[PDB]
Amino acid sequence: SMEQVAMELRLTELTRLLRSVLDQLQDKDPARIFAQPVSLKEVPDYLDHIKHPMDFATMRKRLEAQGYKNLHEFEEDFDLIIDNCMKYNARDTVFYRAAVRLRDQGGVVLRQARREVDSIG
Repeated sequence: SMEQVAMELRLTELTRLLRSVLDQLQDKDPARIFAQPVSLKEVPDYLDHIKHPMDFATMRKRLEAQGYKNLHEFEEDFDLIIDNCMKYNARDTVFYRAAVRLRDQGGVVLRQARREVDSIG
């Protein structure tokens, strides 16, 4: 149908906007602490701690499969990255501190993205 196509154009454009958001969030992690999944070879007990692991490469795979329906779903995945880290790692670690800084710096980007998504529909 003509509608399904219209729908698919909006998804593609959402994907386009979310790709830019993702790049902006990932620049706020210059140490690349959150770039890839926590290695289960190097942290064999990780899944006993964190039930829903997340990282930027995993989000990108979902993004490029047009797997995010709205910004809320995308934010859920970003929030997992941060919250998983803040639980697994203690307060006095480079990892916990990296997550706090990502959360704080990402807030600005996510604020404007919500306005853009509402604005452009």
